[PDB]
Amino acid sequence: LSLSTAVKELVENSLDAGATNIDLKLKDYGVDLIEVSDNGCGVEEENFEGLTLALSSLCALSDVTISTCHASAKVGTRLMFDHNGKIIQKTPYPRPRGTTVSVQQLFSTLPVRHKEFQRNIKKEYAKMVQVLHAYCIISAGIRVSCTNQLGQGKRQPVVCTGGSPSIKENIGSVFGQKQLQSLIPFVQLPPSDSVCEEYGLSCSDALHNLFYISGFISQCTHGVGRSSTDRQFFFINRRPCDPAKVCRLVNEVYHMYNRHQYPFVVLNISVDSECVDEEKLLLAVLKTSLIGMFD
Amino acid sequence: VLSLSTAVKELVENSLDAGATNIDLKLKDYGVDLIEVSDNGCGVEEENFEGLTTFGEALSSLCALSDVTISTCHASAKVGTRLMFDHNGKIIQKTPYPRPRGTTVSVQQLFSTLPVRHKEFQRNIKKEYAKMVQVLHAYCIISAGIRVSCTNQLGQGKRQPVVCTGGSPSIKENIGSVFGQKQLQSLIPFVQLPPSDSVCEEYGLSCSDALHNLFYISGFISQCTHGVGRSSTDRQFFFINRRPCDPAKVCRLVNEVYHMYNRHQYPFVVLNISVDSECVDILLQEEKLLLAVLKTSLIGMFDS
Repeated sequence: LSLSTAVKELVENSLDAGATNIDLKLKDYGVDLIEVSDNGCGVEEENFEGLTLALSSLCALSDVTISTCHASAKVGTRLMFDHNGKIIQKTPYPRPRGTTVSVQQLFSTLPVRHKEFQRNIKKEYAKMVQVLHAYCIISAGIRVSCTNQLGQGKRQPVVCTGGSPSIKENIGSVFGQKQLQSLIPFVQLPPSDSVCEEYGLSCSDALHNLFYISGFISQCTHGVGRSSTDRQFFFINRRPCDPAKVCRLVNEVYHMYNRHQYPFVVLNISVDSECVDEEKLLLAVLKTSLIGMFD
Repeated sequence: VLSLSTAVKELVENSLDAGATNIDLKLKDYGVDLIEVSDNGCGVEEENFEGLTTFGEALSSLCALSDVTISTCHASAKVGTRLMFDHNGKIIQKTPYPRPRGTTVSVQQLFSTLPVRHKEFQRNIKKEYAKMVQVLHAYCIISAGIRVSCTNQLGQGKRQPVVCTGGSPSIKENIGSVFGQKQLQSLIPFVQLPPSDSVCEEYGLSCSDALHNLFYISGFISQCTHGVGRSSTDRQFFFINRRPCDPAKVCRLVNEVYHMYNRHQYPFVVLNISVDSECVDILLQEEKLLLAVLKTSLIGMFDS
């Protein structure tokens, strides 16, 4: 559990509640406050007790306050929790439909981790930004935002998507239109014979292809790439992940055309549940498709 | 009055009237290139798409002066719609557009069809932009429970934060979001008092004149300490029934009373005057009674 994993869990809870609006509010990069507010279905009053029987772990590590309102409820409710997940306070609370989870002073009950958190805040915040950006990019139709407030300073916007139906416009929201001008869409091709022979694939192995790849990548032109892999986002069935062999292959094929730079990557891999726990076939489709794009 | 601030003011008020709890302003080149307001209010039903078309109503005027694109989705709609308009307000394109409930209005190249006004806009962009920021700050302060955010982008550079509220329930917390917690440390809450006899005699008010008092004033003001005030009136926000305005005599009076204790500085002011809507025309019935309450209350706060 880290700042990034705490944010990942709260974002996923909002997504599962069916939110179209998700606001991440940070104070001191999240050392002081991590707050996720959404307009999802909210929580019914009957299930208030069972919320901490992910959330239970956060209660053990921080001061957690939750406001929620179910559509079947007239008014919302405000809940305070002790570190055993027990409800300290339960009061009516006027708020729109949805849920707000407030994580105050993460790791305060564990002074060693709290200190490592503060000492390493730049790296932990950068990791959290990666998680935030991945969800911003892939969550078409959902407005995702983040703000941060440092010390006595004013609250500052960090990122905000517009609820657009395309990953491309979400990329533009996150990184600006300049980033889009250097990208090409992924174009899927059947795996060629040489690449199949390279991965030891028969004609029968490639005939039952059920991988659907989409997304965007930097053009391989000399100079238009990036200095590092700071903007590489991989998804399997829309969920952010880090596939080693796939990521390895994408960088390898790109360096065949631009050895001194790294590409921007947004790549979603859609596949049937039977193939989830034929990676060779996937890598064959990827290399063949990228070669066709870069030639 | 055609300006950046009034154009932004009307789109923000449109989002507020639609019941938005999130309003995001994206600006490019201080608004010369793009003014885009995105909200999660009720959106627009398809039956009123034709009828969609002070800033000299808002959208119809904006179409004549800019390139207006709107995406919207009403809760009664299955899918959203994206609309492009010509300068007569006629729909160029109407296509299905999956998006969450609410509306996004994009105003591209404001005043481009009026080259003389467009150049004056560009030449005076710093004053036009500062004026708009002041208006935006006023709505940020008073719109408790609503997350308002704004960014500005110059050329291909990164987006720059302008202002951002956190959806807090109090005007006080919005002030902290807009200006930082340091600004709050020098403020005292307004404490309303009945008008004293001397102030009544100063305004020529009888006991009967003040008996029907229906003004309710609240907000914050700088402490009158000789150093904690401000160098100018750059942060003075007045509201009547939560709507930002500039009442001359009230503003004059507030500054006058503060200078009785701090003659060399000007105060930070956030002041809402709550009153029956029948008594408003800025023209305020029984304005003398209001001014007396103000002076009496401010004197009571600053004494100690």
